[PDB]
Amino acid sequence: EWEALEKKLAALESKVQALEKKLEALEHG
Amino acid sequence: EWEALEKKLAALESKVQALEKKLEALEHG
Amino acid sequence: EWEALEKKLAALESKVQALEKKLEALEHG
Ligand SMILES: [Cl-]
Ligand SMILES: [Cl-]
Ligand SMILES: [Cl-]
Ligand SMILES: [Zn+2]
Ligand SMILES: [Zn+2]
Ligand SMILES: [Zn+2]
Ligand SMILES: [Zn+2]
Repeated sequence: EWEALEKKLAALESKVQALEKKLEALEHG
Repeated sequence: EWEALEKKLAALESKVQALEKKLEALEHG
Repeated sequence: EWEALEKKLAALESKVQALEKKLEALEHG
């Protein structure tokens, strides 16, 4: 259970970073 | 508290999926 | 470890509010 919760948080952290990257590209590119 | 944390992570998941789909729309005009 | 997860979760909540707002702006030019 603990490992699943860490994995999910880690995955969410990567998804925000991907989304901010893409937003910046759309705004400025 | 564990259960509150899991709900919060599920909320966050629902919100980044929504935002991903929004960004996609923006990418296509 | 638990405390750290909670702080990371709060951080992420702030980040997705920020990105939600930014995306609302970009949607409207
Ligand atoms: Cl566990
Ligand atoms: Cl595309
Ligand atoms: Cl702890
Ligand atoms: Zn596509
Ligand atoms: Zn496409
Ligand atoms: Zn709106
Ligand atoms: Zn509008």
